[PDB]
Amino acid sequence: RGFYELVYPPVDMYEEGGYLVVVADLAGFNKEKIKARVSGQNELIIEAEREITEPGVKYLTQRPKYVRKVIRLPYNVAKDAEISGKYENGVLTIRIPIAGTSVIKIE
Amino acid sequence: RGFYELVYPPVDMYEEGGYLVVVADLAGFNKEKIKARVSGQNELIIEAEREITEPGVKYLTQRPKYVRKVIRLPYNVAKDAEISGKYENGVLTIRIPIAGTSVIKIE
Amino acid sequence: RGFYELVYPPVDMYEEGGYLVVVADLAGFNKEKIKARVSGQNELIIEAEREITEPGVKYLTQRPKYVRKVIRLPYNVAKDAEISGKYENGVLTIRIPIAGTSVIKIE
Amino acid sequence: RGFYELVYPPVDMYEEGGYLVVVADLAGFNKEKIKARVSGQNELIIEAEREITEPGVKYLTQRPKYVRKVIRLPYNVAKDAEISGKYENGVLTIRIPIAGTSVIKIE
Amino acid sequence: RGFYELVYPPVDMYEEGGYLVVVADLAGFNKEKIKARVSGQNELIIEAEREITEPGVKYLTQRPKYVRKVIRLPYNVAKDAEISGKYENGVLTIRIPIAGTSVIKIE
Amino acid sequence: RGFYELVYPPVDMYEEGGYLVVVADLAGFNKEKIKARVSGQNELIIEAEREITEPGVKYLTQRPKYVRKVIRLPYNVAKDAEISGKYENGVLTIRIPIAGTSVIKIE
Amino acid sequence: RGFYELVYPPVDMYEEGGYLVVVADLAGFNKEKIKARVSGQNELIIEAEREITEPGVKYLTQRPKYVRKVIRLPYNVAKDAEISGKYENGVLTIRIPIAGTSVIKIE
Amino acid sequence: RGFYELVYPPVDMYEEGGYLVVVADLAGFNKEKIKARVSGQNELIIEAEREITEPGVKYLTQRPKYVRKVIRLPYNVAKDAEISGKYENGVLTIRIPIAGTSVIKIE
Amino acid sequence: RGFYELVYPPVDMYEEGGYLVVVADLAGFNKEKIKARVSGQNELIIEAEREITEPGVKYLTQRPKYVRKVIRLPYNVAKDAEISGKYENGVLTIRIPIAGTSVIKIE
Amino acid sequence: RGFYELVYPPVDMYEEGGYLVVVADLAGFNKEKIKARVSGQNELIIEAEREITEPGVKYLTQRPKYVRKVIRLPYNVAKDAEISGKYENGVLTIRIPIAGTSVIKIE
Amino acid sequence: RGFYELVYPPVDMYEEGGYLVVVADLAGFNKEKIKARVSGQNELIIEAEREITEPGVKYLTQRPKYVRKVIRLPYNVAKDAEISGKYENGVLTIRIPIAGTSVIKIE
Amino acid sequence: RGFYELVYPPVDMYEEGGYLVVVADLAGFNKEKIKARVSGQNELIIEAEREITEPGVKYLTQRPKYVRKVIRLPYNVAKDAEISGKYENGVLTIRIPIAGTSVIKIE
Amino acid sequence: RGFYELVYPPVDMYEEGGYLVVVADLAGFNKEKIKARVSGQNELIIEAEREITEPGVKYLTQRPKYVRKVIRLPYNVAKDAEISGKYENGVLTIRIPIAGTSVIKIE
Amino acid sequence: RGFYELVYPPVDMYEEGGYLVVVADLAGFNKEKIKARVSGQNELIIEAEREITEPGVKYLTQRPKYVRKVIRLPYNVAKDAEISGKYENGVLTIRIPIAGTSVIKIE
Amino acid sequence: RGFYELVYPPVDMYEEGGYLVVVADLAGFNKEKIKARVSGQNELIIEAEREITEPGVKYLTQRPKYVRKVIRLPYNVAKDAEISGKYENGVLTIRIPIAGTSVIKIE
Amino acid sequence: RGFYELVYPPVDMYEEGGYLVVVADLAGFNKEKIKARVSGQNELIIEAEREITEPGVKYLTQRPKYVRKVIRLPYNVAKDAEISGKYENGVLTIRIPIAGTSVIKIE
Amino acid sequence: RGFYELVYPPVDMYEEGGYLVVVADLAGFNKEKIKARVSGQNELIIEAEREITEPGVKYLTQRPKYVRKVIRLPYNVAKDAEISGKYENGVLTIRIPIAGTSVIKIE
Amino acid sequence: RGFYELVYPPVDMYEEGGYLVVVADLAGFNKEKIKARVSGQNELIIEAEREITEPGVKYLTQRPKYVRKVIRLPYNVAKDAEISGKYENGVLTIRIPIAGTSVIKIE
Amino acid sequence: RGFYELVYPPVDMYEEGGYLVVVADLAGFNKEKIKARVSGQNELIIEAEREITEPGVKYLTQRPKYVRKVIRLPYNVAKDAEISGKYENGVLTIRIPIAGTSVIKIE
Repeated sequence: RGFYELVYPPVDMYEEGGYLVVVADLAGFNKEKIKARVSGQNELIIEAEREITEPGVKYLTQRPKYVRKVIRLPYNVAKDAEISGKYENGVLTIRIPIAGTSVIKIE
Repeated sequence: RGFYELVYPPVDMYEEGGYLVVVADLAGFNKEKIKARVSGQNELIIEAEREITEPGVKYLTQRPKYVRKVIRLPYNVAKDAEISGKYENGVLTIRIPIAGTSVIKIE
Repeated sequence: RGFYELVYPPVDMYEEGGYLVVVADLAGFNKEKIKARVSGQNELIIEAEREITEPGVKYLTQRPKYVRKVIRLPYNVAKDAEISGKYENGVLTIRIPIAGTSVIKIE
Repeated sequence: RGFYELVYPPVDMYEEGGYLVVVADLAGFNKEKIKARVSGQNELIIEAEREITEPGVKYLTQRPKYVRKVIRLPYNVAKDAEISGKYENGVLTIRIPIAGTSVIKIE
Repeated sequence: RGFYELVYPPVDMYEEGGYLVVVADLAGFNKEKIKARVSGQNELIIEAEREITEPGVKYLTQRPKYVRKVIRLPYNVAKDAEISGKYENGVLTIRIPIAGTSVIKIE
Repeated sequence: RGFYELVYPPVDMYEEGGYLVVVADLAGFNKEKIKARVSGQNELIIEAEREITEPGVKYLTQRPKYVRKVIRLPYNVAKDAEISGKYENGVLTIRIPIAGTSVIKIE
Repeated sequence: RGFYELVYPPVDMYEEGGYLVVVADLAGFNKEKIKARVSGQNELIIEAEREITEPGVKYLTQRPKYVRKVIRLPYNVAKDAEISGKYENGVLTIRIPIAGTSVIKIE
Repeated sequence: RGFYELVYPPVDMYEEGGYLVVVADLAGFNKEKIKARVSGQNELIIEAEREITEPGVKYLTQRPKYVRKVIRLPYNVAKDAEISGKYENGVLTIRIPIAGTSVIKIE
Repeated sequence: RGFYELVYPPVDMYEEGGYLVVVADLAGFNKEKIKARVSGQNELIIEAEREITEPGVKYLTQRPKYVRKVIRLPYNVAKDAEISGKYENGVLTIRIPIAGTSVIKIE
Repeated sequence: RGFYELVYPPVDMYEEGGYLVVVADLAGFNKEKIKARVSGQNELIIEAEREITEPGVKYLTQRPKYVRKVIRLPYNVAKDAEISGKYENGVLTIRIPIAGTSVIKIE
Repeated sequence: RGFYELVYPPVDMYEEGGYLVVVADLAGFNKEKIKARVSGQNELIIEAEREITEPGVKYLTQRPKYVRKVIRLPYNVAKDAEISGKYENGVLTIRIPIAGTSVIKIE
Repeated sequence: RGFYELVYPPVDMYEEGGYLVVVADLAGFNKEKIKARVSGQNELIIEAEREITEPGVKYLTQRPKYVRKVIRLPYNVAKDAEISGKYENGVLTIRIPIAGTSVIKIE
Repeated sequence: RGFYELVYPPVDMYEEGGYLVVVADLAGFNKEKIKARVSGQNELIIEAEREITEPGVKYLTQRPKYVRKVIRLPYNVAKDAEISGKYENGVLTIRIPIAGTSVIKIE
Repeated sequence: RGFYELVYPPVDMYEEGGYLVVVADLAGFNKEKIKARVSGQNELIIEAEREITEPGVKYLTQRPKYVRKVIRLPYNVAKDAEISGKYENGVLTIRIPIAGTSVIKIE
Repeated sequence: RGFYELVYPPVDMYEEGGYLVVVADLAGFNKEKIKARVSGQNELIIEAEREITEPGVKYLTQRPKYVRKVIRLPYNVAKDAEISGKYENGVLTIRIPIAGTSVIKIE
Repeated sequence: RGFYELVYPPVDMYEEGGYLVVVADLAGFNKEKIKARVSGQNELIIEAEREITEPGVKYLTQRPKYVRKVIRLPYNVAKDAEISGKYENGVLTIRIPIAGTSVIKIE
Repeated sequence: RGFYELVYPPVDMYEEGGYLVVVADLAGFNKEKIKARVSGQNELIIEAEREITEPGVKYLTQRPKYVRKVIRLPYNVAKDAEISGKYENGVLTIRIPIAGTSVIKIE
Repeated sequence: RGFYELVYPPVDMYEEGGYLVVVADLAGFNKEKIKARVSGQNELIIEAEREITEPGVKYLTQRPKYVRKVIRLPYNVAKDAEISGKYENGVLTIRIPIAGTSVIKIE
Repeated sequence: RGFYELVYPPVDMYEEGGYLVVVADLAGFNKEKIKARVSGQNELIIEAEREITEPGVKYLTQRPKYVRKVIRLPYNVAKDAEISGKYENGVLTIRIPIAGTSVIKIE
């Protein structure tokens, strides 16, 4: 519950041949109580929450219940398809359709 | 791979009726390639590593492959039993025997 | 009329099962001379004004006649329905339709 | 519940022909759960409280349940009459008897 | 030609019963060599230029030939009508249609 | 009415073959309600005023009604002739006789 | 590979009678391995990459393999036509359709 | 024409088995209007120039016409052979003879 | 005997339905050698003293023999009744009559 | 509950002829809900907790429910005997065996 | 054309038995394109200009085309005679009549 | 004789088709009492001196009798020919042979 | 003999499958006049010394005769075996037994 | 009794062929009222005290009665033998057994 | 030999019924190789020296061989008698005659 | 691989009766993969490289693979003879001919 | 006993026709337990002491028992006569003989 | 031996009709143990050394045994003749041939 | 003549078995035009002067003609004997009688 209500989550993204994709850890949290979403086509949406109220002595439980950090998207995508999301062992990865009419005249 | 080779993992500990215990996230990493350890009875030992080399475009993969942070123990325990460790969905929790002859004369 | 032409109003918002909602005080001001509006779907609009010109001695009337403070919205909503607004005893609350196709693939 | 447990209420006072008077907003709060008081004749007394515990998502409910700010009186009044107080739509106004033997010899 | 290539023009705007309007000086410059425009519905567009090359001694001609300063709009308007612009004696004023479905539920 | 009761007008001057001259903008203001003057032969005199009291909503009318800025003259002129002044479209220009016995012995 | 992974490329743009245009160097890089794109109609998109791994001694190869710098557009254009791009000898120039209904009422 | 009359060109050098070599970009500029040179055997000489005078609106043409930056040589070479220079697509590369009697007694 | 001749005692107060009350620790000190008092009706009074002269080696006896800290009262009380005081196990609590004619006209 | 969750407890220690001893206040807390302990032979261990949740008006209850502060021991002792502890009226004193083979060769 | 548009010219003045005089360098500039003048009787006036537009490579031409620096006069002189000026080899000297009724009663 | 024993002379150089050249003012000083020189082929040499001892009142004769400032040469020249120097009206210009085997392989 | 009596030696360590190991330079010094040691199982021990008294002119002999720098060990080892040390060509490497009962319960 | 209750004693130590040893002044104090000790094998223990209460006028008696300063040991020794200590004329020196199995494999 | 060639010796002085006296430590140094003296009647004189050249390993021998610090005298004495000096166990005390005609007219 | 890519190597130089000489450590690196050189007669040249890529756990391998630091020479030497170099056990020493016509007229 | 062991006494001196004199307060202190003196002829001597050990509660007894401050004399006097001293009601004044051969040749 | 190993020698040079010359003190040092030299034609060479090891008490012997300070030459000279050097009574002066072909074309 | 009119001369002093002595350089100055002296018995006296008026070009003659720096004496001497002074080759040394009744009672 430390300053960690801001610091998390982990940043990770790249590209899958027409799939921008994303990655970030999510341990000890069902693939149900999690929430996905859509926003302006060029922004991030992350919410969800569990509850591990400090039990015994409670020393330095610098571990929250839910955090959030927006991060506008590079060149957007094509808001209409399906937000292909997933999760397993923590790997809370996704998928991006990625518009084809991107790389116009190069020559 | 950002300054995240220091910042992670998540801090979380308390007590289980004679079991100090611990908690910290571990997503996308087998309960095998993980390593536990013993050290002076009042310190921390954490290592292990996977490998998700940045695939496609690689934007800001501020997500390492392995990190570590030592944290001496309160009043130690009783180094002799078994380092009751575990893991599932990220929850890389443990168990502490906790010595019985702790709270001496109070009155 | 103090630096209060910036400081007010009070911040308060949450969620009503598909209704983002809002709250904020509005004392001594009719539910007529108030103004609502629409803007970019992800921003705030607040105007209106009364007039309590300092009467007698006028000591430190640090209380304005009208203020305003924009605050872009989380993930917008679905600009088309009706800006369900209200007011009574000061409670200048509202309602938000909130799009249903929000939380896409979680698993 | 933000730093607003100090910032509010609104400052407003003047004079009503022998009635110093006062003004300050009070929205969403009965004219019952409100409290008035007397103190040394040249100070302020304000207390009371409701309870709008953050409902749903709870974003930035920077709106307390009860605040207070003392402000000594100019030249006091004549502690004996009745603290003519009132309230409606937020306007939590009052009345001051104001002593008659104030402006002594001027010429 | 001083730091004046940034400082000018003069800020002035208000409202005309459903017409946001604007004002700003424009001396020594035809109502032809001036340029108007449209942009994101919530931003400003100002360009145009003349040429009074310093003649004789040229002392401190801190007066440019053309300047520009963007200023996003309050709540936009309704980009479709005509950018009712004008000019005379310098008064480079305009007109704004202003959408009617602005002030929704007040009560 | 912003800090613009100081910043304006625009600086512009040079020379017209024995006519130092001057230039500065003047939009939305008659060539009547304008005032000229004489002063010590090496200083500036500028006054006049109109009145565009903020109409509707009044946002940021950072445009005064009258400003002034003195600026001593280079080598003065020959206070006796006529302060050849003018105005049209804003261009509030003038004319300077300029003394002939200026450039004395050069060789 | 110096701080040059940010510093480059060269800024250059102007206008071609209804064609905003752009310019910027691109030496030692095919007109194939380059990438163009579309984004929010008022932003920049630049990616592409080669590979000149430091050969011999490798002294101060402060020259990257690929860089990027976004720069929102003035007043956008009309996203629908073709991103008329090109390249030769480094000159990585383009073309902009530029909407005609730009300069509305001037008089 | 920005502070770019200093910042450019790009730094790049290494070794070609007895050929120190060099690299740096040169787009939009003939392999004729370019100039090479010799100097003290341990310094740099770079000059040349084209001319793309800002055409239309001219926004931020932070792109010069000619720049220069000296950089003494490591251990010089053997000033006598030929300054094997070249150019194509921007790659303005060169060649260095490199003296053979360099690495004297090592053992 | 450290900077603790100022730092102590512990702050604690609230209300007992017409009894403002107080709380603050008092260990190793008799309920006799303690002193209570009255002062202006809106201030604090605390004195008393024992004596534990550093015995043996005397390391960091950062523990005084007597301290004091004044804290004016909110709205005073009704100086006339009895300063209902007490003490046991350290708990040096008290009682306040609290005037009844406090909360005047609320409506 | 002020910064007092650190500041307390009071420091006091000396020696009792082969008994280092300790002293520190403990008011309003049973000699049962207190906790003692052993740690590395040269450190401190202090925990326990009650609960006096602010009752009525709650002004400045700058008094915690539980605090802790470690302070390594001088030359340790001889961890094996019994942590002779006690408590009464707040006086939470202890006892130390103190090894006899301390003061070796002096002459 | 460096900061030299201020720094120059050279300061030099003294006295010639009733002739204050002046001195200052003037190379590469005709005794025709130079300008002299009169001003308030206690100030300086210096203007003129040639033109040596940087020819070839233009390295650091820190040499202007025209500069000016005012320097009020000691006790003035007697504005009426002739500004006895001259020039040769750069030496742009002058002459001052100097009033005779200067040194009044000394004894 | 002010800080001018450093500040002067005036910087000016360029190129004359195979003649780097130089320029710098020299007033009130013969084309004899001046000194030229040679130095390392890439440095400057300037000395000489007259004498204008402050005559009369001597006010602020911030004008030296002789100064000097070194400025290494770009790429040197070909030390062997004649330091083609000159002077007239102040203009203390020169000439440089400039080596022909300068611009080696460009293509 | 410069600040180098602290700066050296070179840091280098890793792991050899159950052998933590170490590395650090040691030139111009016999594999005899060197000293190894044991210390608390989690610290470093380095001493030894030669002697190269500055011979001739002695310029900047910023080279000591002996240095030392402690660096506690990660998790210690198992102090009992033999401090398997060595040396050749400078390479002053070692070997560590490394306890086997290190990585306890992982799953 | 000046800041001298920290500053003293004097530091002095070296080695006696397998006897680390120590040195430090001790004037005006018996070889009886002095104390020696054992601690963790790698730390220092120093206590003892006389008493020279300032007699007459007492000027700047910056001379304490007892001081202490810990200084962990290099590589410890072999806690078991006898703390060979002494004292005479002030010289409060000692003796260290020093373990023989220190300098392991050097070659 | 650290900064201890200044810091030492210990300050200590008072009065012995007509004997100002002095005190200071002197360990490990004969009552022969010490030096006393006389100076201006109101200043200090301290010199002497032994020699304990660092023997073995020499760690931090922050202990000099000789130091000195002057300290003028209060009201001097009566330079004529004998500088009654002594020493034993370190105590290097002295004696002062002290003039009798000191305390003149008090009443 | 720490900041050690600069810090190293060790400085050491003197003189050998007509041989300036040099010294600097070189452990773990063949007398083959090292490189020597000549440069301007008054500078340094040092390059070469091995490769000890961090093996196991890789803790703080603050040891590079190759470093370099230039240091102009005192009075040079006489570039023509042979750069008498060597190496053994790390000792990467050299030899300097040293010109004989150095110490000219002394008397 | 506050910082008053320095601040006091009061400065006061002047002249009595050949008697420099002095003045300063001395309350609550006999004209016996006071001390006078002689020193270098140009310095001050002040000592004496009583004893008012804080009695009851002892609040802020910022009043010492004895203080002293030296202040060299202007031009001394003639050390030989009698230190004419006195005291009464606090006034601890004195007398100075003052040498007659002071004011030598004036004309 | 103070910071004097940098500060000395004394700077002194001028010109002897085609003999630049030099001057600097040299006391207590033979005209034999002194050294002269040649270097790049435009730099300084100064070495030599005696030895006056502090004899008796050694107070502040801020007088070295040998110092050096380089100072490149104005325009060099003509390296070939003889370094005409000398010395007597300290005066360690010299002589410079000075090239004749220095002052080229002046007119 | 630089800041050298303070910096010089060289500090050097010690002792000659009852002869404090002194040393300092004195080049280029007769053993006649030098001045010695006596002062308060505990201060320094140094004056004398030659004259080497900068001859030729005069570059940086940072060498004065005479300097002086006082330095009170340790414990004075015995002002009565003869100021045994000398000089030769610069060495301007002296001699001190040194009082015998210096080192009084040591034991």
